[PDB]
Amino acid sequence: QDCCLKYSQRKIPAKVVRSYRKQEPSLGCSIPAILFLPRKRSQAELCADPKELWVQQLMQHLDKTPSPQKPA
Repeated sequence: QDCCLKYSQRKIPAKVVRSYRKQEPSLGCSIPAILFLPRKRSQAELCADPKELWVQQLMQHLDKTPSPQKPA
């Protein structure tokens, strides 16, 4: 249902993220995005640009201990 419309203007450190998911372009949602899921429930999911180097780097570190992803 919900989806990312904008991207983080701030880098986040891996210490606060538990996992990520991918958002592909769709009818409800027109941009691709990376969704970073927080360790603390006091925090929201964070939308981020897939092309940014820090985003790629974080995903790559998180992938050392991967979580399930959205089918497709």
